[PDB]
Amino acid sequence: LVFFAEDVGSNKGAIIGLMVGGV
Amino acid sequence: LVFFAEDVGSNKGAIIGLMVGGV
Amino acid sequence: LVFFAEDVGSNKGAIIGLMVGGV
Amino acid sequence: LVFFAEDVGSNKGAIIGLMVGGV
Amino acid sequence: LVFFAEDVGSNKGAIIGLMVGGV
Amino acid sequence: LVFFAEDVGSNKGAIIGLMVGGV
Amino acid sequence: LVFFAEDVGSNKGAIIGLMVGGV
Amino acid sequence: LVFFAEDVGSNKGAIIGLMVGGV
Amino acid sequence: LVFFAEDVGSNKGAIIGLMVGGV
Amino acid sequence: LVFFAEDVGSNKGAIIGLMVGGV
Amino acid sequence: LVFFAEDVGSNKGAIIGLMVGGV
Amino acid sequence: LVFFAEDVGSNKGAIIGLMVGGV
Amino acid sequence: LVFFAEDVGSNKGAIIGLMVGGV
Amino acid sequence: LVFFAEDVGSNKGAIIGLMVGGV
Amino acid sequence: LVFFAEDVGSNKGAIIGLMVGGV
Amino acid sequence: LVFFAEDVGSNKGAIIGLMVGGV
Amino acid sequence: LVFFAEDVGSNKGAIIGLMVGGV
Amino acid sequence: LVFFAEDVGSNKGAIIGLMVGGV
Amino acid sequence: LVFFAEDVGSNKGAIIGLMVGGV
Amino acid sequence: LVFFAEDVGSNKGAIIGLMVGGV
Amino acid sequence: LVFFAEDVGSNKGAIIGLMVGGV
Amino acid sequence: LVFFAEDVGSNKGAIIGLMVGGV
Amino acid sequence: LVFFAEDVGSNKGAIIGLMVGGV
Amino acid sequence: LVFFAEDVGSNKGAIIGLMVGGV
Amino acid sequence: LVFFAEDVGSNKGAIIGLMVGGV
Amino acid sequence: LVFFAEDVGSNKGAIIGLMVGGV
Amino acid sequence: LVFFAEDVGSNKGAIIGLMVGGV
Amino acid sequence: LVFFAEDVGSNKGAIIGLMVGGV
Amino acid sequence: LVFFAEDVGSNKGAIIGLMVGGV
Amino acid sequence: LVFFAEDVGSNKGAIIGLMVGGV
Amino acid sequence: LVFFAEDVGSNKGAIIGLMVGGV
Amino acid sequence: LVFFAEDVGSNKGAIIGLMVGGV
Amino acid sequence: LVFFAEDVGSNKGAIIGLMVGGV
Amino acid sequence: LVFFAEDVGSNKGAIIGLMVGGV
Amino acid sequence: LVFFAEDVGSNKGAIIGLMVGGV
Amino acid sequence: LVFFAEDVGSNKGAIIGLMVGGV
Amino acid sequence: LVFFAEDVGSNKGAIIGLMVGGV
Amino acid sequence: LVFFAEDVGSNKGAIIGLMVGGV
Amino acid sequence: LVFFAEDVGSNKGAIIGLMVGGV
Repeated sequence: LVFFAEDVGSNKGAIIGLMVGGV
Repeated sequence: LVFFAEDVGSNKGAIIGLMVGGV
Repeated sequence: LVFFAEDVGSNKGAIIGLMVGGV
Repeated sequence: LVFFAEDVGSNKGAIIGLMVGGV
Repeated sequence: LVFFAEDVGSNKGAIIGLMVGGV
Repeated sequence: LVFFAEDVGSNKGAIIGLMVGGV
Repeated sequence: LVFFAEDVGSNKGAIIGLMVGGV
Repeated sequence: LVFFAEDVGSNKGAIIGLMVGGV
Repeated sequence: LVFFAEDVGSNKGAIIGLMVGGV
Repeated sequence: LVFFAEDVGSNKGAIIGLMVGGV
Repeated sequence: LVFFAEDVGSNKGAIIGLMVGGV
Repeated sequence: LVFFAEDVGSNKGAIIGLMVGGV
Repeated sequence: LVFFAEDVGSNKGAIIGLMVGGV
Repeated sequence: LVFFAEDVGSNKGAIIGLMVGGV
Repeated sequence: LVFFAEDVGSNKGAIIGLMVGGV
Repeated sequence: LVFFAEDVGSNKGAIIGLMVGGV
Repeated sequence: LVFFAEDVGSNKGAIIGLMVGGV
Repeated sequence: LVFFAEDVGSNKGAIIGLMVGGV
Repeated sequence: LVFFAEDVGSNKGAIIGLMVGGV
Repeated sequence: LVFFAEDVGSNKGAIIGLMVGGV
Repeated sequence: LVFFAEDVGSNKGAIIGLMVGGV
Repeated sequence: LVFFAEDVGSNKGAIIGLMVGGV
Repeated sequence: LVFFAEDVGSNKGAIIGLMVGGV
Repeated sequence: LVFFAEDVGSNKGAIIGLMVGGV
Repeated sequence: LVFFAEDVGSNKGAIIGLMVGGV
Repeated sequence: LVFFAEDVGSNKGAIIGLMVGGV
Repeated sequence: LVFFAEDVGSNKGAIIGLMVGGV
Repeated sequence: LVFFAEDVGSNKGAIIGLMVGGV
Repeated sequence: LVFFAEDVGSNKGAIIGLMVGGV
Repeated sequence: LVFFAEDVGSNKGAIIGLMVGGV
Repeated sequence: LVFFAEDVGSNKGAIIGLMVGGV
Repeated sequence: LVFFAEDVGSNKGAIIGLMVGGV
Repeated sequence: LVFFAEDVGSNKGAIIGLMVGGV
Repeated sequence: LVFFAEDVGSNKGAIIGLMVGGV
Repeated sequence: LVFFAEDVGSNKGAIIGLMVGGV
Repeated sequence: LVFFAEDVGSNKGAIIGLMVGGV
Repeated sequence: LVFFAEDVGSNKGAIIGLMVGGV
Repeated sequence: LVFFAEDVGSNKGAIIGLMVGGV
Repeated sequence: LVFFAEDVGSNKGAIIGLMVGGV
């Protein structure tokens, strides 16, 4: 019996695929 | 018996595909 | 028996496809 | 028996396709 | 038996195709 | 047996195709 | 047997094609 | 057997083609 | 057998082609 | 057998072609 | 000095409010 | 000084409120 | 000083309220 | 000095509010 | 000096608000 | 001196707000 | 001197806000 | 001197906000 | 002297924000 | 009996796929 | 002299933000 | 009895796939 | 003299932010 | 009885897959 | 003279941020 | 009875897969 | 003279940030 | 003269940041 | 009775898989 | 003259940062 | 009774798998 | 003349930073 | 009674697997 | 003339930084 | 009663597995 | 003339930095 | 003429830096 | 009563498994 | 002429730096 109590696989922060930052 | 209690795979934060930031 | 209780795959935050931010 | 209780794949937040923000 | 109880694929928030914001 | 109980693919929020906001 | 109970593809909110807002 | 019970593709809200709002 | 029960493609709300609102 | 029960393509609300509202 | 030279917010193409196309 | 030179909010194309095309 | 030079909100094309085209 | 040379926010293509296409 | 030479925020293609395509 | 030569924020392709495709 | 030669932030392909595809 | 020769931040492919594909 | 010859930050492939695929 | 009390596999921080930072 | 000859930061493949695949 | 009290496999910090930093 | 001949920081394969695969 | 009190396998710091730093 | 002949920092394979695979 | 009091297998520092640093 | 002939820092295989695999 | 003939610092295999495998 | 008081197997420092440093 | 003929510093096998395997 | 008071098997310093340093 | 014929500093096997295996 | 007071098996210094240093 | 014929400093076996195995 | 007061089996210095130093 | 025929300084077996095995 | 025929300085067995084995 | 006051079996200096130093 | 036929300085057995075995 493995009752999950809170979220599973949720994104509460940030995800970026591809970041490009020239100056 | 694996009752999920809260969200699964929800986005509560942020997702970006492709970020480009020249100055 | 895997009754989902709350949302699954919902977007409660933000999604951006492609962000471009020159100055 | 996998009765979904709340929304699935709903957008409760925001989706943007392509964001462009020069100054 | 996978009875959906609430909405599926509904937009309760916002969708934008293409956002452009010069100043 | 997958009886949908509420709306499917309804827009209860907002959709914009193309937003342009100069100042 | 997939009896739809409520609306499908209805617009209960707002749709805009192209929004332009200079000041 | 997919008996639609309520409206399909009805507009109960608002549709705008092209909105222009200078000040 | 897909008997439509209520309206299909009816406008119960509002449609605008082109809105222009200077001040 | 797709017997339509109520109206199809009827306007029960409002349609405007082109709205112009200066002040 | 932001002199607009050509049209602003003109429709040179097509706008449809609600399109329904059964066969 | 924002002198508009040509038309603003003119319809040079086509606007349709509600199109229904069974065959 | 925002002198409009040409037409504003004129219809030079076509407007249709409700188009129905069975065959 | 940001003189716009051609159109801004013009529709040279197509806009549809809500498209429904059963067969 | 940021003279825009061609169109800004014009729709030369297509925009759809909400597409529904059962068969 | 950042003279834009061609279009900025134009849609030459396609934008869809919400696509629903049951069979 | 950063003269942009071609398009910036144009959509030459496709954007979808929310895609739902049951069978 | 950083003259951009071709497109910057253009979408020549595809962007999807939220994809849901039950069977 | 860092002349960019081809595209920068263009999407020639595919971007998905959030993919959900139950069976 | 292995009841999970808090989140499992949630992102509370940051994820980047591919970071590129020339100067 | 660091002339970039081909693309920089382009997506020629695929990006996914958050993938969820129950069965 | 191995009750997990706090998070398991959560990212509270940072993850980068591939970092490239020329100067 | 460090002329880059082919792509730099391009994604020709695949990027996933967060993958969740229960069965 | 091996009750875990705090996190297990959490990332509170940093993870990099592949770091490349020419000058 | 350190002419790079092929790609630098390109992803020709796969990147995953966070993988979670219960059964 | 081997109650773990603090973290087990957590990364509070740094992990790098493959570091390459030419000059 | 240190001409690089093939790729440098490319990912032709696989990178995972954080893998969690309970059963 | 130290001409590199094949790849340098490429990942042709696999990299994992943090692996956690309870049963 | 072997109660662990602080961390076990935590990384509070640094781990590198493969370091390559030509000059 | 120290011409490298094959790969240098490539990963053709496997790298793991931190492995944790309770049962 | 062998109560461990501080860390066991923690890395507070540095670990390198394979170091290669040509000049 | 010290021509290297095969790989130098390549990982064809396995590298682990920190292995922890309680039972 | 053999209470360990400080760390056991901790790395406060440095570990290298395989060091290779040609010149 | 000291031509190396096969690999130098390659890992064809296994490297572990720090192994901890309580029971 | 053999209370250990300070570290046991800690590495405060350096460990190398295999050192190879041609010139 | 001291041609090395096979590997030099390769690890075909196993290397461990620090092994700790309580029971 | 001192041609080495097989391996030199290879590890075909095992190396341990520091072994600690309490019971 | 054999209370150990300082470290036991600690490495405060250096350990090398296998050293190979051709010239 | 002192042709070495088999291995020189290879470890086919075992090497331990520092062994500590209390009970």
